[PDB]
Amino acid sequence: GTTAKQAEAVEDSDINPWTGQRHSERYFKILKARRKLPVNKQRQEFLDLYHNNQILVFVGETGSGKTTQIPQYVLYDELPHQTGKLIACTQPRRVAAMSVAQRVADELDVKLGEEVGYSIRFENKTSSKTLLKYMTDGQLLREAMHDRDMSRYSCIILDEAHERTLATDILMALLKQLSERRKDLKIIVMSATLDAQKFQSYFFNAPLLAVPGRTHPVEIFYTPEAERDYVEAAIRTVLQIHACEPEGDILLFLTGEEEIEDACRRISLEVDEMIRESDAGPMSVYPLYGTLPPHQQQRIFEKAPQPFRPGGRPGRKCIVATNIAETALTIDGIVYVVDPGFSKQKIYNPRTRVESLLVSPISKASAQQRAGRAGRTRPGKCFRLYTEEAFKKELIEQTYPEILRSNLSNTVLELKKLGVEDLVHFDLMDPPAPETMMRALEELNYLACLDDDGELTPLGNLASEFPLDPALAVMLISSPEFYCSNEILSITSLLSVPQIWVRPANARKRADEMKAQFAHPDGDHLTLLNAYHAYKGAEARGEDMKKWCHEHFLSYRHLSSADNVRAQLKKIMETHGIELVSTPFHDKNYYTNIRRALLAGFFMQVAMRESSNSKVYKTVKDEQLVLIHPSTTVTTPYEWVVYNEFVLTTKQYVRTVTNIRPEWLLEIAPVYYDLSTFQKGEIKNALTRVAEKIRRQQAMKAS
Ligand SMILES: Nc1ncnc2c1ncn2[C@@H]1O[C@H](COP(=O)(O)OP(=O)(O)O)[C@@H](O)[C@H]1O
Ligand code: BEF
Ligand SMILES: [Cl-]
Ligand SMILES: [Cl-]
Ligand SMILES: [Cl-]
Ligand SMILES: [Cl-]
Ligand SMILES: [Cl-]
Ligand SMILES: [Mg+2]
Repeated sequence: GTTAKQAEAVEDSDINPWTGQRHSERYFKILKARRKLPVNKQRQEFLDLYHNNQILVFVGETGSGKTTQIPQYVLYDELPHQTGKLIACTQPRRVAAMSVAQRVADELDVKLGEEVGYSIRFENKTSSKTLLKYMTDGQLLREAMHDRDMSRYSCIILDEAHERTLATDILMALLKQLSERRKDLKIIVMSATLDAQKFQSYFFNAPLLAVPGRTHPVEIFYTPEAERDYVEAAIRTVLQIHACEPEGDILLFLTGEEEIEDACRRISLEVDEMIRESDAGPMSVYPLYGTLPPHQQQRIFEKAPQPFRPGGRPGRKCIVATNIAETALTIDGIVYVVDPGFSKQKIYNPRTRVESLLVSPISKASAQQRAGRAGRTRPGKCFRLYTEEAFKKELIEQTYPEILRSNLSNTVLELKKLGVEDLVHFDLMDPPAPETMMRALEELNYLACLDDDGELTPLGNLASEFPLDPALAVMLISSPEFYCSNEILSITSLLSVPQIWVRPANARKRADEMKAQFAHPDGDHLTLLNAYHAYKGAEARGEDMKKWCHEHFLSYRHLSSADNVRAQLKKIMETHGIELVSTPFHDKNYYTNIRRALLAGFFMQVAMRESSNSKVYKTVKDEQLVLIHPSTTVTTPYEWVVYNEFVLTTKQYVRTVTNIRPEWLLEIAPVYYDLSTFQKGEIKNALTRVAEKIRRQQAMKAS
């Protein structure tokens, strides 16, 4: 219908065709620079491929013009169809969606929020005029829960699709299904660091449009030898650039909040020393991480300070960021990128069902994306703080997908809320193994989160609101029925983080002496509760909690994580009308209530002692032979125990163990422990004798 040549004549017009206003002089200066971008040379090739194909794979270099120009090309092409629909472009980070939408609003000569806008979690900067909306992929996924056919959008552009986050992979699977349902919906998948053929084959052998060329080069520099202290090498590199290199701002990639703020303190102190001793320029230092407020995140676009004198050494800006700034951003003024090659990446412990963060080496794709923050408006340089051979042989090509590094049972419940019926045949790009998916569906059905037809129950919908492994969420939801919901709230939070115990090899006797203060002989779960209670009591006394945790050989990081999780879980209970209850401590049933309440989440992790004096236990699930882990505080374990973690070393253990009574299993999980259909064996015979001894006693007193 409309060619690239026809659209360019409308772009050259004195009048804005979207608003009716006169085009500003800033618009024409930007348009002049935009047409020199590498993607503009293949605009008609894009439009021809967009007309004749439903799904398109787009590859071009960092800064070539993918995120800014391609949605504007679609916008000029899509308007005469009069659909009243929107164009969606998903960014990985909130700061990318806000920054790009402001830039494209300037490029279209419109006001941000009116014709170009953004939509993030707590801010919908859109209106009825909005035709192009940049957003996070999590925001589009939240919209798909209420609108499964994506009815507000005519084109959905999945940007930075190489990242393979949980939201990106799920969006790609939903949009692949929707493309067979909705032929009036276009899909564009783009990145600079993409496995193009893998993405093409996944999207029904979609065509590839590859744009070559760069606006400006990025020179890559490697170190001649490996260096362990990457923070020290990062700070040294930043100061060496400020002392010797010409004008240009620095972007430094670090891994977390505490590491960044400490490095920002160290860089500023050394800069203050270089100023008074060497006539160096001023350098402003900006931190950037996800927990920063957005107005303080936006400060990274501020101009570098002026030099101290005419002809003096240049003033400079140093941004110290996580991988929140790894992709999409155009920070004008940046010339230098420092890449230590590390990031906090999510791992999943399958034995504890705990997601946590681990400082890990980055992928080759991530290193190319970090370098691509330079070379956008001027030439750039990237200092990789690792050898060239380490780049070529030690870094993986792409980071492993998040769905294979996450709690799959949490993912299944979210997919049910998104309307996925068949989980076994849900076509993800890199699906989990069918045994792993069937294991998650089996556990969720036994936990009554999915019914026997696979459909979501009200308990499973409520459990999915909690940022927890679903067995922990079921235990928390069920805890008012055991009159100990305040203590289960604490235990659930502690079980959602890694273990708090710190036992260094040179001070293991002192660590055991501190642990014995919290030891409860009837359960490791109560020992965990005592340690958190002592942590909160010392915090209420105004004590240095980093010092307190160090002197008590506890992890301040995991304890403060659990305390922060406990506040989040307490809001969700109060929101959904779930009472916060405690039994008085001197009540005779105080501890038995908490040990009973554990079985509402963990009735499938139960072991029975084999003989009268044996140390060997047999698990209810899969009949494994185990010992009680020697780190337990349970000095005399009962015949029946509940456990948190299966441990496979040179011996097989169950860790985090609490004494239970076997009649509690029949009371709390009677469907799972239905003896009329239970698996035959020594475990069933023992539970049969327990049920018979209950029946013998109730028939006696009734007579
Ligand atoms: N905020 C901005 N300020 C100045 N120039 C910008 C800005 N955003 C984008 N540009 C220019 O437009 C180019 C293309 O940016 P963008 O479309 O985001 O690229 P891509 O997504 O392909 O990496 C940049 O390399 C730069 O030259
Ligand atoms: F590929 Be670009 F840097 F978003
Ligand atoms: Cl974000
Ligand atoms: Cl968001
Ligand atoms: Cl001074
Ligand atoms: Cl972050
Ligand atoms: Cl009950
Ligand atoms: Mg982009």
